[PDB]
Amino acid sequence: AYLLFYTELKVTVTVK
Amino acid sequence: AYLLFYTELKVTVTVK
Amino acid sequence: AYLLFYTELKVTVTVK
Amino acid sequence: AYLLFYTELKVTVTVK
Amino acid sequence: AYLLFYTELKVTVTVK
Amino acid sequence: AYLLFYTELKVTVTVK
Amino acid sequence: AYLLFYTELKVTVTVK
Amino acid sequence: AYLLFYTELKVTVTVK
Repeated sequence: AYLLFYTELKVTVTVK
Repeated sequence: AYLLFYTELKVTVTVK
Repeated sequence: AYLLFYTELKVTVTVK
Repeated sequence: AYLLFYTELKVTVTVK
Repeated sequence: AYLLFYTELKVTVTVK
Repeated sequence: AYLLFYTELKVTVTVK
Repeated sequence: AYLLFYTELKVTVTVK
Repeated sequence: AYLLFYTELKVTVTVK
């Protein structure tokens, strides 16, 4: 699985 | 799943 | 310095 | 300073 | 599982 | 699950 | 500088 | 500055 970082100043960190 | 960071000076990192 | 994680589903990561 | 995550499948992590 | 960081200036973060 | 950081100058990052 | 992870279930993340 | 991850099963995390 990959860790994915979705930035908006903050970051959402998900695992797919 | 999300990685969740729970801070207290230290951080607990969990995967949900 | 500390890395500080401020959570709101997302996380702001700062260095102090 | 903020840690900034710039995603392209990979992530560039910078400190500003 | 391990988190694995594969660097190229950027990093791919996988979970195995 | 928790992310666990095991330090030796380097860090091993595991998910339990 | 190094990022240093000091674990106690939680982790303190410092920059030296 | 960049955070750089140098892997050997473990990772050294530096800031340049």
